[PDB]
Formats: sequence, C-alpha cells, structure tokens
Amino acid sequence: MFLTAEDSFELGKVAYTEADYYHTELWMEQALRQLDEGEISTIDKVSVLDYLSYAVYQQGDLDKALLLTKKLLELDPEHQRANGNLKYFEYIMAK
Amino acid sequence: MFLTAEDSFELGKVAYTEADYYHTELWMEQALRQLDEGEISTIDKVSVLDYLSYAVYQQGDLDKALLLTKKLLELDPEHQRANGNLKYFEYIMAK
Repeated sequence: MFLTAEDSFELGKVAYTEADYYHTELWMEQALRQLDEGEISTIDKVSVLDYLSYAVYQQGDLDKALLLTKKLLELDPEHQRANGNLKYFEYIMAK
Repeated sequence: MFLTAEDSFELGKVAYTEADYYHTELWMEQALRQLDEGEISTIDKVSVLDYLSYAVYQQGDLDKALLLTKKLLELDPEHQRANGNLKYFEYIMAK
C-alpha cells in the first residue's frame, strides 16, 4: 500500500513532534515523492522540504540537510527558517 | 520433508525480494514454527516476525500485521522499522 502526500505529511509531522527523525525523514520523503509525481494536494513542497531538511540534519547528514535547504530556498527565496538553517548548517560544517 | 529456520528464512527472503508475499508468509511462518520448537539456529525471531508482519500486511490482513508487529516489539522494544510499522498500521486502520 502507499500514502498520499497529505497522509504521509500527517505521519511525518507526528513523528517530528515525538521526536522521531528517522520516521520524519521516511514519511516526508514519501510526501515529496508524491508531490513530484504530480499528486494534486493541499500540502506544499517547501513545507515538506522544511521538515525533511531538519529530520536529516538531526541524524547527522549535514550535506543532505544543506542541499535540501538550498532546494527549499530555490522554491522560496524568502523563507525565514530556511535562511537561518542555511547559515546554521554552513557554520557546523565549517568547524 | 521440512525446512530448518535457516533454509525457510532463506526461501522466504528470496520470495520477499520477488515480491511474492504469499510465499514470504508461508516460508517465514515455517521459520517461526522451527524456532518456537527450540531449533538451534543463527536466525532469530524478531527478523522473521519483521518479514512476516510485512508479508501479511501486503496481502491485506492488517489485524495480523499489527499483532505480529506488537509481538516483535515485545521481543525488541527499540526496533526501528517495527516502531514505524506500528504507527503505519494503526494509521491505516482509521480509515
């Protein structure tokens, strides 16, 4: 079976709150996949990129977190949290 | 004739990749049956329950997959994929 972007986003958001980053990434990736396939949906791609970049960083993959952050800002240059995450990730990696 | 846990697990694994979920289930059930009889084996019960819960879910029997998943986590509370499967199965049955 498979989840819509909406249901996988719901699942990933719960995982996020609790604070299960592996499952936040697994479920947010499913949302992303559904959206890129052209699923009609209320959920938006920057929102999933928001949770996904964070879930990935928490598991130690800064390279991916930064790439997803840059993908996010490509779609939304003015995103507040992602602009800060850009600076924040780059700071960690520079160490 | 009959298979050891090891040989039936092997068979059930090929079937899983193949993706014959009926025969995954058949063969993992046999592996489980051998272990529960006290067969000395490299194969362990959480890994068969892992494939078996998944197999049964694919064939549409969610109540059984939930029960196998709970049985799994009773043996291995911290098991990552079974934790997510618990969330996943409960979510499907809502719904």
